[PDB]
Amino acid sequence: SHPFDQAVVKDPTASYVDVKARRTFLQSGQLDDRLKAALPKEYDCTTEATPNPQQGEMVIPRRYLSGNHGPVNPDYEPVVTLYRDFEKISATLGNLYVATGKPVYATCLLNMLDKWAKADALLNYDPKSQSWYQVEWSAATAAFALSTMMAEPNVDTAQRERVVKWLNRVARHQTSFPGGDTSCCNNHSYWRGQEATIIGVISKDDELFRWGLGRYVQAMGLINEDGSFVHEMTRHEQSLHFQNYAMLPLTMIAETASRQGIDLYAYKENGRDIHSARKFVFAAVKNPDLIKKYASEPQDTRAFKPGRGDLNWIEYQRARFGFADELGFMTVPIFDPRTGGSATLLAYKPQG
Ligand SMILES: O=C(O)C1=C[C@H](O)[C@H](O)[C@H](O[C@H]2[C@H](O)[C@H](O)[C@H](O[C@H]3[C@H](O)[C@H](O)[C@H](O[C@H]4[C@H](O)[C@H](O)[C@H](O)O[C@@H]4C(=O)O)O[C@@H]3C(=O)O)O[C@@H]2C(=O)O)O1
Repeated sequence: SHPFDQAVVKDPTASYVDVKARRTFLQSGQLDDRLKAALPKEYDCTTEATPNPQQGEMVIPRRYLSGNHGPVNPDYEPVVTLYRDFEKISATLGNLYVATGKPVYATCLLNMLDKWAKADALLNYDPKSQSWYQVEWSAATAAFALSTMMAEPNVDTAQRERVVKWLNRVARHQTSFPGGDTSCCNNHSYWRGQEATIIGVISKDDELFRWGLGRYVQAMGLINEDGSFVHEMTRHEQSLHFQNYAMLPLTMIAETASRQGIDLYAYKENGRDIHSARKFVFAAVKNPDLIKKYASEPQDTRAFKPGRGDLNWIEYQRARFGFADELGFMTVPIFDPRTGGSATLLAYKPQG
């Protein structure tokens, strides 16, 4: 199938960032204003009311009024709010655990997840509905936060175990569906890939892990000569948006895999790799004529402004590669639950 089909999970506690080293850095290192701005605010999470899971069938309206672009369905947002709160709190607690090392944040995360697990949340839905997508985002969000505390001894370990098993079932069920002519292969495929990768790690499920790495391999084969993703260039006014969107899960799969000794960044297909796609995002934002080759609509550029969660992937890549912030977007801190919370907090290092 692919070059990583014998890969195994070596360390289920390794997470998607070196938690101990990063914490040490946050507590002893010379922080700039940006990093200080990114420190999460402590609070007493033991008294906080967290979202309750939906009873029974997960029903979520379609996102787009019609098609896969244009105006948004007015019924969508009020419904996915519950999920976005679940995501926000999760990622916030994970980041607080990393920054402070206090077990209380871990216990808070586990109590919320345990409640969702006991309800069999994220399991009952129509695979052809919007719900199937919502699961890929919410399950990865939770897993990323949980992955940072897999080594913590001061928690209810039995509860930690039920939650991991639940996540494993969620991801196995969610990724068992192939998708359509697009969702088999487009950014959704990559999002399922990040889900399978991180949950495969924390649950020591080699097969889920391999399936997730396979999604990254699939993506590299769908990059045009210019660095554009084939399926993202069919989205009309959201083409540029979706080109960027695709980078989010691809980057987390690569970051997660590097903690298990795999270097997905180095992987390429016919001389094309993730760096080509980065270069194209940067170029096309400076010069949107580039997109005209694929779409004639004026591009929606809501994702391209300082502080947008959509830019979180830049935090991880620039930490690792050292390239230049050519668009001048890395000013304020970035926070995105679906890619592990604040990549500023977790990856960004000030530069001499
Ligand atoms: O990050 C911010 O700073 C931020 C500020 C704004 O106030 C607002 O909160 C904004 O919200 C984001 C939200 O955080 C998610 O990122 C949301 O994500 C979208 C994503 O942009 C795509 O539109 C995605 O598209 C799907 C679609 O849902 C269907 O599944 C379709 O069939 O396939 C596509 C696809 O190919 O992926 O849906 C996501 C979603 O609905 O969660 O976007 C909002 C936002 O409005 O930008 O962030």
